[PDB]
Amino acid sequence: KSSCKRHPLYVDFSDVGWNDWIVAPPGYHAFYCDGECSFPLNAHMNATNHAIVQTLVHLMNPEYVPKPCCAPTELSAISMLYLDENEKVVLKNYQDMVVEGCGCR
Amino acid sequence: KSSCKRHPLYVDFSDVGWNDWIVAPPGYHAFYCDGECSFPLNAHMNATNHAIVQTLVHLMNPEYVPKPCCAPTELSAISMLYLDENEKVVLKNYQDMVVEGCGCR
Ligand SMILES: *[C@@H]1O[C@H](CO)[C@@H](O[C@@H]2O[C@H](CO)[C@@H](O[C@@H]3O[C@H](CO[C@H]4O[C@H](CO)[C@@H](O)[C@H](O)[C@@H]4O)[C@@H](O)[C@H](O[C@H]4O[C@H](CO)[C@@H](O)[C@H](O)[C@@H]4O[C@H]4O[C@H](CO)[C@@H](O)[C@H](O)[C@@H]4O)[C@@H]3O)[C@H](O)[C@H]2NC(C)=O)[C@H](O)[C@H]1NC(C)=O
Ligand SMILES: *[C@@H]1O[C@H](CO)[C@@H](O)[C@H](O)[C@H]1NC(C)=O
Repeated sequence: KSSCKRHPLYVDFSDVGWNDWIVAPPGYHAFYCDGECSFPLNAHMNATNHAIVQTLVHLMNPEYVPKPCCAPTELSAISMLYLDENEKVVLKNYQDMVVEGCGCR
Repeated sequence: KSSCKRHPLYVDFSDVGWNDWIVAPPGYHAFYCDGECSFPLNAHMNATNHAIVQTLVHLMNPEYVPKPCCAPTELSAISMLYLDENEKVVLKNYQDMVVEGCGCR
């Protein structure tokens, strides 16, 4: 309904079933992208040139071409204590877990 | 309406109203991503760990959190001859123009 932005989402690992292997943390502030990517896209929309092109194409062909979508543009990692694929409990940074910024792609 | 994948698209510059500033090309093959991040039986959804976390959360709470989006994972550049600030034909390499591949983000 509204323009593309990041929304807050706590994820409990025991709800998703990741607590079989994740010892810490019990969950995390993963956040989620939502909102519209409508013409004209501003600097804050973190758009790609293709998202700007697709924006115009959808205006004239809304039946066949979708608008660009609101997806994470910057993801960060979280440090977690977990069971390895070698049966070892390790403290490693687990990539692409947290939304830092949203954008139109 | 269908499973996340890259689709073809030819963008004609006169149709988008850009024939005035882009001296060449007249258009190009931009492609677009479309489809639901449904994780089908005989397909490989390229997905970040966030998009996997968001999928799990969506399946357990569909009314609260939307599914991750079918966004471009790889984009490529195209070169264009455009009209300068001072009205002169200039060759510039336009980044993030062509969709090379799609995935769930
Ligand atoms: C288009 O894209 C941009 C770029 O991503 C985006 O704007 C970005 O907004 C985000 C927040 O939405 C900004 O993120 C914050 O930035 C600071 C920067 O910190 C510097 O200093 C320290 C110390 O060395 C370092 O951590 C860092 O390396 C920097 O040099 C961070 O301090 C913020 O961290 C907090 O939030 C994180 C998650 O985002 C947590 O992981 C973290 O532990 C921090 O928690 C604090 O705030 C939380 C709320 O976010 C809260 O949960 C806690 O209670 C706590 O108080 C954070 O990373 C980012 O830098 C912006 N970047 C720019 C370039 O402006 C735009 O929003 C986007 N467009 C759209 C449409 O979304
Ligand atoms: C997903 O896409 C990126 C960039 O196109 C690539 O580096 C990576 O190897 C891909 N992952 C899988 C599992 O196909």
